[PDB]
Amino acid sequence: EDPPACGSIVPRREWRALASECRERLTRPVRYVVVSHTAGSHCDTPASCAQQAQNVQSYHVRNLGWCDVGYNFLIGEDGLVYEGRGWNIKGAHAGPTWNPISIGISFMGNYMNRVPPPRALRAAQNLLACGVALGALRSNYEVKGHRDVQPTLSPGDRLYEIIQTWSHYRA
Amino acid sequence: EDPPACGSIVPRREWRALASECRERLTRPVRYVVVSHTAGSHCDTPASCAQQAQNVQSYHVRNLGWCDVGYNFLIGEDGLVYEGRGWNIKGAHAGPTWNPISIGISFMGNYMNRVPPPRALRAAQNLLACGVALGALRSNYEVKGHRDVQPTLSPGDRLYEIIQTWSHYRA
Amino acid sequence: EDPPACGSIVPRREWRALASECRERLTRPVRYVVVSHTAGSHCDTPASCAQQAQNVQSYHVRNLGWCDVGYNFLIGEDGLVYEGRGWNIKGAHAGPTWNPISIGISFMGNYMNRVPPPRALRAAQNLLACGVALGALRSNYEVKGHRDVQPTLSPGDRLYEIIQTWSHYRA
Amino acid sequence: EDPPACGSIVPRREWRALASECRERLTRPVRYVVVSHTAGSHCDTPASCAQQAQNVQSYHVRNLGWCDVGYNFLIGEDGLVYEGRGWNIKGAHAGPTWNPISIGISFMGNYMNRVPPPRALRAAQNLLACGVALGALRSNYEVKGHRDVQPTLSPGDRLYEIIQTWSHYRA
Ligand SMILES: C[C@@H]1O[C@@H](O)[C@H](O)[C@H](O)[C@H]1O
Ligand SMILES: C[C@@H]1O[C@@H](O)[C@H](O)[C@H](O)[C@H]1O
Repeated sequence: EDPPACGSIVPRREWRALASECRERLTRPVRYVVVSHTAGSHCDTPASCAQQAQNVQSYHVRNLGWCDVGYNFLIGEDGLVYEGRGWNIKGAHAGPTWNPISIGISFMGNYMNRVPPPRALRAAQNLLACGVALGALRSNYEVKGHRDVQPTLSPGDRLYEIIQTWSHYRA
Repeated sequence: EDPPACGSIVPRREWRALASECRERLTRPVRYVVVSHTAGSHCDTPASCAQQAQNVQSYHVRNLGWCDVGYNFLIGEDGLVYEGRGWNIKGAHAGPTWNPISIGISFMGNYMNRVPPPRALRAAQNLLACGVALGALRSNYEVKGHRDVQPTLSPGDRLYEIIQTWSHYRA
Repeated sequence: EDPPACGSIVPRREWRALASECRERLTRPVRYVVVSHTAGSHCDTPASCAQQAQNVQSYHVRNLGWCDVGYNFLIGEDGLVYEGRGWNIKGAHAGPTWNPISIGISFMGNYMNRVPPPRALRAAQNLLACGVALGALRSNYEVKGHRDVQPTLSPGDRLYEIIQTWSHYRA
Repeated sequence: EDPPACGSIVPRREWRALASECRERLTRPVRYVVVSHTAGSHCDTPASCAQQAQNVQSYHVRNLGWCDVGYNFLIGEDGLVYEGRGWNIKGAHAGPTWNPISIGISFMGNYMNRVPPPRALRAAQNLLACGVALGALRSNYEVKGHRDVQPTLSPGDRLYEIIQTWSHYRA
């Protein structure tokens, strides 16, 4: 029961998401953070990004039949963090061997030959710090690239190149 | 990484702020937090809100002749916190009585007949948390409305209405 | 494909290890072997050793917050070999440079001024034969002392004198 | 504040160190300090201590092939602090997770069953004080024992008790 200053996330209700049907739990504290991109359209306004959020979720629920948006958190170029499955629920984002032991945050857009705006990157790092503050992540958490845990170009050449310079990125 | 979980603050360099020339320091740790509103135009996108912060500052500088924008921090309806004088430079937002002992945060726009979006209110409270963590604010910091410390209509009926709701608000 | 049996290794399950969280893997055939000691208290029975193994691991994962006991294997004076991270998962025993290119077997005890029993040396020398037969080690693997790659007394003077004698030892 | 303020540190060239080859930089203000012990022999004269520093260095340099002695600063029982790689160069003293966010100070000697002389203990505190005065160390910095972040007997049972008494110790 000790929260030492977290960070500000846009609530599910706010971006008008569909109700989650997920019930599987992620045992705290989490050791790995897997970064990826949605390979979708980017948005740079709280308005546009709220929409982007649902398109991704509806695509995961309505078409892939998952219980909720696959990622735990979403990052927008508007500089806000959109709440996915959150800290407590296991998500579907990086394969069966990795989904149970990691939090998956995904930047909204296709960063293969484009870079996230400084605020996007800030929001993401800040988010992780809150994680450690809340104890959802261990202090020695490890940030891994999506392409480091499975065959995919995600999170995109330019964004990947960037997260490799992060304090907690492990080979 | 500005020390702990400091809820993504937009740097001076990012909103193209004029160089500050103030040099009166703030006696750490501060006890009060005065809230206000610029009573100017409100903005709802990072793009528009950076352009607005610029307007506010150039006005305090080019026209009023102050060493820099008067507030320590500016909050946008874009749900982002814009760096002003910061946690260490004494502001110019609530008179000679309160400037040297409180931190000043202003919401961009006029909140007499308008209400700030939740993402903005969220950004502010999240800003104060990072305040304590940093040691710039007393864990037992008290929030006052601009009205409470100076004869002014700011922070606008509607917004003042809400800050009284804050657990740290005093009379 | 015709044996090769050399697996006289006590399984993690058998000494009641904690669930490992480690996921990075070594590439067969591993070229180097780094011998170290735990600088702790020794054990000369299958009972006291399973105890000591739980201890070393308890320290690594509970105090150091590591994904699992850092060694790949642990040799006891009871003449047995205790499965640590095994032949496939990169251990954490000699640093960022050697961890990826080697396997770390560690003698449970402090041999600064003691020589391990002949049955422990045998167990170790024997374990290495395994690696070769299974293909986990290059037939021409090189043995290095812990102090040879890191600032430490490990594996102890007496034991170090011994390993310098080994045929696969190398500069 | 007020100057000059710092302590008495024996310059690198005074103990005739070999030219550092390290280029990786630390980011001040540093948050953590890791106390360790060379585990080797002690010295009680500027004469023998200046010699010791070299032994340690040559060992980390030509035996391990490192860019310089692993520690940022070395403490001698002569009552002096020997400059290691200093306040700005990342050292190699406590693993890849701590080297980038800490300053490594090592007491030359072995303190498993030997306490350091008051002189040594003062040199160490003065150093840290001087580190805060210089903006090299964060004011609320935290101290940790080598063994708290890595598998090692260091800094020695005796010293470990001594530092666990410090106002900045936090494990
Ligand atoms: C072609 C493929 O398309 C999507 O799955 C992503 O953008 C991925 O990164 C890219 O490699
Ligand atoms: C007195 C003060 O003047 C300006 O700052 C604005 O009009 C504000 O709303 C008003 O309260």
